[PDB]
Amino acid sequence: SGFRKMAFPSGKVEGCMVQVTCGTTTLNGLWLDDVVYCPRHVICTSEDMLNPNYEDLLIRKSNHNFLVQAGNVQLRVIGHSMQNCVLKLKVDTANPKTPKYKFVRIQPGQTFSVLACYNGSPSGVYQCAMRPNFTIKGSFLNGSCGSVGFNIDYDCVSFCYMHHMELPTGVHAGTDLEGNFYGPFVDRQTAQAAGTDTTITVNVLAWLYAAVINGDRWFLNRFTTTLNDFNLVAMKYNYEPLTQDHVDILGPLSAQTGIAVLDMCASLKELLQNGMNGRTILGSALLEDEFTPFDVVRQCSGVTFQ
Amino acid sequence: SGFRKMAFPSGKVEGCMVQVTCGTTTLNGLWLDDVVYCPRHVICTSEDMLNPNYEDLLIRKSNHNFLVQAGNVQLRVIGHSMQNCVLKLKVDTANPKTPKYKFVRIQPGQTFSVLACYNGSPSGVYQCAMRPNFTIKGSFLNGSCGSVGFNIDYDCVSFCYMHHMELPTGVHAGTDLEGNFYGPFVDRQTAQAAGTDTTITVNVLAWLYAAVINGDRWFLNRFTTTLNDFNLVAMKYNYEPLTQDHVDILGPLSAQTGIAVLDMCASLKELLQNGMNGRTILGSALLEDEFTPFDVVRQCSGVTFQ
Repeated sequence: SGFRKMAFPSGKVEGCMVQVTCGTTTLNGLWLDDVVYCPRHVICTSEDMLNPNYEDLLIRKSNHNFLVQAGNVQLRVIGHSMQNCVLKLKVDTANPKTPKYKFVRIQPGQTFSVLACYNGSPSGVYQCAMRPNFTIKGSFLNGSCGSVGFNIDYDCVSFCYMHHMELPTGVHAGTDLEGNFYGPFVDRQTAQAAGTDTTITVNVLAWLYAAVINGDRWFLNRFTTTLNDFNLVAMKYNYEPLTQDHVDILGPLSAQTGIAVLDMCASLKELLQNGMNGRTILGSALLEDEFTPFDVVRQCSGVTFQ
Repeated sequence: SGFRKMAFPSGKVEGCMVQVTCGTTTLNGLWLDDVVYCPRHVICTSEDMLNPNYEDLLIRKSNHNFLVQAGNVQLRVIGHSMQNCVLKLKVDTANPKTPKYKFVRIQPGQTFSVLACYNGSPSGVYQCAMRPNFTIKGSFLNGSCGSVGFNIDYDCVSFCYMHHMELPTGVHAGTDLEGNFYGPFVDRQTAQAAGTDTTITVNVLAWLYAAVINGDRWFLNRFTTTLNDFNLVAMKYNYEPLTQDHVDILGPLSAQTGIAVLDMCASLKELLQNGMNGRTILGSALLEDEFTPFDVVRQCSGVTFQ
């Protein structure tokens, strides 16, 4: 029993992190077989970041201007290429720790693990969600750019995120591994607005089912409701609307607990309109939205990986 | 900026996890150089667990009754020994992934990372604290016994915990790596009471400093107080008393923020006697006690490891 915000084991990712230096700035890169991926603003100083012309800056640099280091071993850059916001540095050695991997673009509301790194060396791992406004609420200090987010299918590592920027509001923004930003952001030190953030309703419902599985049942109410009527209430409290696709996804949890999805929505509706009144659920005084329905099934059934 | 409950990178531990089978029961073991460590109740069936005589049971077993497997490779047991609640299985091969390691016994209120495993295979990693009543509030399913807790000094892995039992109340109990239980517990399926749990006051104070560092300052109050007067209030709300040793430990955080330790205690005292009144701190509606002062300095300064 019990429920924790669990991250994926990081071993397959640790062996791929390198340090990349181009001038004064140093950040992290990802070393898969014979290519190193890192944010393109590694070629910028602090002055350039205010208004950078990346094509013009890249032309000023050469292969020998990039120093790639893994622990105490140096890598020689044999070629360089810019793919939209990522730099691809081709080196002479294939990484002998390269895992079975995949590049994927995730959707908002999905979760993943972040390996926070400094100077190419890992500091810690934590689990987070992609917000509906395409930001992440992370923990990044100076020099952590290039840290990656990932999921693990049993033997395959799916890389989904590379960290680039801290916005002036203190939230974080980045790209997929093809270098396309999540959200409307650009890699420039200018004021940038993120949209209104909303709570991920299908994730809250999955977490309520996890609460039931673990014995927290006081919130199971006396009512039911319709999907159209639930969404009306949810729109008032900045919750995202529920679709039939979300109901289908919650099917397995409904069958395990004996509680229909629309019945659980009735309990949630009452939670929103009246609060939790000084009581808790799974140790929390707030409603939690960074577990997906798949996260709950994984943790409650103990799936393992390579 | 930002603050997350961060676990240590797990790579050095993943390479040490094995599966141990003795009859029907299968659980996890820890493979360091030529020894495998696992809970001794691996030799028990469900019937034996109600009233086991471990010495008598162990004599019935032989070296060939233990099957040790790492992935798809089998290990041959060359000898067996019981050290108090752990079994030490000597095998014929030294683990070539053995890291620099140490065995340590931690004190209540200290934190560590848990690598949750099933059938010798890792499922996830999370950070937790040892409660003052020597339990842990974890996430363990059937077959997770033998999972270990650890900290990482830069190049050294300090193993501090092995999971053994889920108590009938749903909290978890285990031993250090010499097989001595934390707390008053025994490895028998009988009702066992854990003491009153208390909140770890020095950890709450460290987390308030982290809140200030990240810009949450609304709780900084108008008062000060004395250590004797603070402890009187803290004893009423089931907080552990503060000592001068705890004040000395908080020194660096006080110097970074300009806020004396006793002044922060005055803010905490007011938080306890009046609540947080529907507001949050670092995203939480409850006071958090699973970050140590060292955890806060590590995360706010970005120390890295091997």
